[PDB]
Amino acid sequence: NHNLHITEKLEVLAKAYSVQGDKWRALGYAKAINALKSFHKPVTSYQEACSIPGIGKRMAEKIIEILESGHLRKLDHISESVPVLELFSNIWGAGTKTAQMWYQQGFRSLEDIRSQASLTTQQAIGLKHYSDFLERMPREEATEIEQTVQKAAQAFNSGLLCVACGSYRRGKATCGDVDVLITHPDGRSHRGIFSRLLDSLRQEGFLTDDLVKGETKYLGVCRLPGPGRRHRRLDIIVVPYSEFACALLYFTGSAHFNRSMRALAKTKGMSLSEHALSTAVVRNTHGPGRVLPTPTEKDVFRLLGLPYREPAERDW
DNA sequence: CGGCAGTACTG
DNA sequence: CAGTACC
DNA sequence: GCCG
Ligand SMILES: [Mn+2]
Ligand SMILES: [Mn+2]
Ligand code: NA
Ligand code: NA
Ligand code: NA
Repeated sequence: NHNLHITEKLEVLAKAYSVQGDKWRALGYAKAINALKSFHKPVTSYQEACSIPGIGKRMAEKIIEILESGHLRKLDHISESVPVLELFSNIWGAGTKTAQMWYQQGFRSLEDIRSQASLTTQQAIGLKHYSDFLERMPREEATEIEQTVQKAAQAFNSGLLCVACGSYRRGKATCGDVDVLITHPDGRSHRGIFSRLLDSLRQEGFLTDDLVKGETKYLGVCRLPGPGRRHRRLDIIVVPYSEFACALLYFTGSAHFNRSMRALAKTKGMSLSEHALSTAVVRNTHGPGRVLPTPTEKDVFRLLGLPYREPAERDW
């Protein structure tokens, strides 16, 4: 990164915009920040600024002020509330709206929130694991977690396939959570197993808390046996074999890579979701189309006219 | 001017 | 529904 | 915030 002396200061505004709710401006900043990391050279000019895709006028001027100032003006006028809003929004299940309300009501610290704030079932679980959910795990621990789920699932029907996705499948050394995907070749044996599997994982204490118990998506908390173990976020998604490849790619990410893929699909009258790549094409103000067969991840890249990127290179 | 994704819970 | 979360 |  040739521009850490520029990105460091923009990351402060970005996070300030996101916690304050300005989600589009925050996105715009984020793009620009990743662009300058991607760049090969230090930015040297206002026109070298506008040259980058993702850097426009307004942020060209800010890099311009920084490149002489050595520091930016706007940073001195950040509202005093940003650090508190960030602290609150880092509770799982609490977003920008809940944090700003808590701030309006005078809350200023997690002791205040524990003391006086009403919390949803999800937020109380998030607060209780506030530190654990902020730290990443070694990828080897992600492997035990996948294997724990896999042996539980394969006991019922051994035809079942189980794959950890997310940053783990992208080959990163540490993982924020574990995203386990499940399907069955016979195309029907995948259905109605959350009953038995989550009961089995809950049997000897692997599952500790449930955040979301949908019919296809489970989000929750797990912990491995023995000393030194922290509580880890675990998600489980069960899909029809038809949608295996598309789910495989969505839940491996990354989120910016998924977003770029969706954008290119839109250039070609197609739509990409976790369920399917579709020729749903009508776009003139904003009637779906046809799901195209994608037995493998390769097919999605292919029908989109891209060369196959293996998971490790989608870590955008 | 207006999209930047869609989908699934929760209450 | 608004809010939040998943990548 | 950017960009068409
Ligand atoms: Mn993940
Ligand atoms: Mn813990
Ligand atoms: Na540009
Ligand atoms: Na949160
Ligand atoms: Na996850």
